[PDB]
Amino acid sequence: RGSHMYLGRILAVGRNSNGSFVAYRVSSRSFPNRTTSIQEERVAVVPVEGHERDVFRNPYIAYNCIRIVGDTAVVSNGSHTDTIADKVALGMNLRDAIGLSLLAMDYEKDELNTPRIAAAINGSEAFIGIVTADGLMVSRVPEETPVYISTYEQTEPAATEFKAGSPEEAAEFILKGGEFAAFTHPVTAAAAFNDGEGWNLATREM
Amino acid sequence: MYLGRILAVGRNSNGSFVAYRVSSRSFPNRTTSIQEERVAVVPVEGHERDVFRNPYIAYNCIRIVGDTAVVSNGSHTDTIADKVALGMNLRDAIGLSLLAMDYEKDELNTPRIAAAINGSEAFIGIVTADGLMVSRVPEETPVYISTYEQTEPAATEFKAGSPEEAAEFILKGGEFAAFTHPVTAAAAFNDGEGWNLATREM
Amino acid sequence: MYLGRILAVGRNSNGSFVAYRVSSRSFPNRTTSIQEERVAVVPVEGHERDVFRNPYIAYNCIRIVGDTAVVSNGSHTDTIADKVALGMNLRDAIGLSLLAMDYEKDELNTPRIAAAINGSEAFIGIVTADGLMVSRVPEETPVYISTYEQTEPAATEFKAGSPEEAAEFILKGGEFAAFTHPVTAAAAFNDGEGWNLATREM
Amino acid sequence: MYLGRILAVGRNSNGSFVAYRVSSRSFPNRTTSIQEERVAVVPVEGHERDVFRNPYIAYNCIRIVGDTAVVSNGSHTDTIADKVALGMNLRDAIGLSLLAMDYEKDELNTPRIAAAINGSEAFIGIVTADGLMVSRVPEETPVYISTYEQTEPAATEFKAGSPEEAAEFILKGGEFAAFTHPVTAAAAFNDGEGWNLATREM
Ligand SMILES: NC(=O)c1ncn([C@@H]2O[C@H](COP(=O)(O)O)[C@@H](O)[C@H]2O)c1N
Ligand SMILES: NC(=O)c1ncn([C@@H]2O[C@H](COP(=O)(O)O)[C@@H](O)[C@H]2O)c1N
Ligand SMILES: NC(=O)c1ncn([C@@H]2O[C@H](COP(=O)(O)O)[C@@H](O)[C@H]2O)c1N
Ligand SMILES: NC(=O)c1ncn([C@@H]2O[C@H](COP(=O)(O)O)[C@@H](O)[C@H]2O)c1N
Repeated sequence: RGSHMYLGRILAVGRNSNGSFVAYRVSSRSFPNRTTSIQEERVAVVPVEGHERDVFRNPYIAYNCIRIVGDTAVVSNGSHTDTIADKVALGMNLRDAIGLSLLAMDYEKDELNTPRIAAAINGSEAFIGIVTADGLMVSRVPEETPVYISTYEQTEPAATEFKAGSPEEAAEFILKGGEFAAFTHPVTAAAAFNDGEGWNLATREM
Repeated sequence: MYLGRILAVGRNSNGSFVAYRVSSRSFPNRTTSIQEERVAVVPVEGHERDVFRNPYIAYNCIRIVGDTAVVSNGSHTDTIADKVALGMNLRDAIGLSLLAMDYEKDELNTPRIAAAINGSEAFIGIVTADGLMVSRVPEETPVYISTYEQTEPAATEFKAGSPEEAAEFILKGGEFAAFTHPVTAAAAFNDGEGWNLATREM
Repeated sequence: MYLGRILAVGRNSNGSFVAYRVSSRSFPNRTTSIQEERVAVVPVEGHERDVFRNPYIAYNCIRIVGDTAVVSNGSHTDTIADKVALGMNLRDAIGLSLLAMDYEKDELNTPRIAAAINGSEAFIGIVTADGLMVSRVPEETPVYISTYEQTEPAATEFKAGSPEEAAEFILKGGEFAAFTHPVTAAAAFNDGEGWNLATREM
Repeated sequence: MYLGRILAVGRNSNGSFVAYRVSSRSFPNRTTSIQEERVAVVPVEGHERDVFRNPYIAYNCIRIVGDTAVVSNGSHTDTIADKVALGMNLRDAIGLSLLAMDYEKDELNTPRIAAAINGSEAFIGIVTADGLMVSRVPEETPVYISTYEQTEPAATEFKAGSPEEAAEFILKGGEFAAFTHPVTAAAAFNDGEGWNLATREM
């Protein structure tokens, strides 16, 4: 609880007065040598130059954290981002797409049984989910307020006043803004924002 | 106050168990029936027809497979029990079944709830129009969930030392006495020598 | 020669369709019933009781959801149609449902078969004690599958220009005339103006 | 003539096994590596970078979990093995993983194939843009499948009495000698005293 301010990987999703969004932040202790990279309609969490090797030491440190498929934004702390986005692309409602992926992928097999978390949002709805050694949960994001979840400590949706009017601001906020400023070991962050004219990506370093 | 269908699962000083209770307004003409290693919620004599009016009112609410007890408010009881029987951990068996079956397509989008318990662990789950949830039942305390209102696990001091008592308790005992429209209930208890079934009417 | 429950799906010069036929030995006291956008296989008057003896004899064999027709030999018809209704491509909808429901737990491990078809594509699938299979129906030709013997898609020249004809054909027409113990059949046809239902008795 | 990634599974007079072979044109700079109870297909020194160009070229092709051997052409090897480890029959473990993972999103929609074998049974499966298939491997004979051309189980007289021989055979032996672009292979054999791993280069 209280003295444990290290949430590990964090993601937020929802809508505010300026538009819809998904934010993601990498918090790490054992692998801080990483950054976010923007590529065609996706943001990848990858090793910074010199540490390419790391992906061979740990299979959970490199993955697309954000995938944009049509009007849908997908965010997750691992390779399941692709699993989910692909299902949405091929036609599958958000809840099931997240549910099926997490159920199959399951929690990560590391020394902490690190959970797999994810969220997806489109024009009319948004869902957030997590899978751990103790269970599986996927739930509708209340339209009334953005929420966030992490792999450690905050392993269930938590309401948050996420103020941001662009992907750059969104990424900066989950990295240093509001309640997120208190969560330790920030490394890198990324976000996708949609003010109505489409999904835009952005990244932010410390 | 009207929770609709209710189920509880967990362990107490006397043993392990699953309890189930039918609460209904539109279909109160039902009872529980014990058959080989399962308890079915069925129409009382004269209303056989009902199953043809509504496809969610008749189903096995309890299935015993080996050392595992399965309880649910619908046909997914069989979907889950079958997977356990064929080898699948409780969490996934409940998760896969609920994900596929989904909430019931009635005027209320009535959720599908379920729980399963064996010698070492127990899980409880629910699927609704707003999501899916399957979670480990804390060994420290029994829990219960319903299709309406109490749509998330809630701790309960479930005192019972037999299937008969367990069934009677979810039907009229403790906090359950306040939940309206009781119709019928059933339960499975295991004091260590195996699963036993029982039913209780109002 | 006794294939048990049979279903066909595909397109011909007159339109798209799904046909279903009940072949039975132990439960021949059944018929098809048309209700809102679905066809149910149910007991004929006097045998309502049967559904309580065997849980696999009564179920919707056909469900129409928007531009999609779904057909299957069991309750998974609803599981699949619901997923399509909520947005899920045909292949996955059939795949997920069969994977979860699994083969029927009777003395024969009777397989669960299904097919779904819409404006652009169609899929057919089956799940048995030996595996799971879901595949794209070739646009070049209609196919059919059964719970016994013909447990894999088989091409068929399915001539029919209406649901009535389609139902009659899978019941007595072509190659289907040779399959024993026909009881009842139903079908859904779409000539471009929408899905229409029909049933045919012996 | 070019089958791409290939895997075989089954039993012969000497024991049980799973073999895997990487055939490639665009990425031939790879080898197999043995680590604790698993074999990984990885880039040879100097090409570490490749994994960042294509996400489907590096993955564990073989995982041993207890008495079970798992083989696949991609990261789903871990998805399947993990489910078996946590308790899930082989058919479902392969089915669920393939259904979720789906075919690879490359310029060829490269299928995901897999197989798993333990003391009593074995299953093989594949998922492609046209469908999903998981089926019981006949005990009477070993089978193999590939991502291209041979996209359905094919019987094979797989002679081998050790992991080394098994790996060598799928790489250059029998019918496999005719399949083009061999790069590296690996295998797991169980003569009754446990699973042993081995790799073979050209
Ligand atoms: N998703 C990630 O970026 C990630 N980074 C690390 N991990 C897992 O969590 C473990 C501990 O991470 P850390 O010590 O940075 O909190 C790592 O060893 C790995 O197994 C992840 N899931
Ligand atoms: N589980 C049950 O026994 C059950 N009984 C009814 N129902 C569904 O809930 C609806 C409302 O039931 P009630 O009026 O008992 O609250 C019914 O129309 C039906 O769709 C059930 N799922
Ligand atoms: N789908 C059906 O209509 C059906 N009817 C019967 N059955 C199952 O197959 C068994 C054998 O049926 P029959 O004797 O008609 O070949 C029945 O006892 C039951 O378990 C079915 N699946
Ligand atoms: N599993 C593998 O080893 C593998 N190697 C390559 N591939 C995918 O198949 C594509 C074509 O492979 P190739 O060019 O070797 O026939 C590659 O570009 C990649 O997308 C694989 N799945």
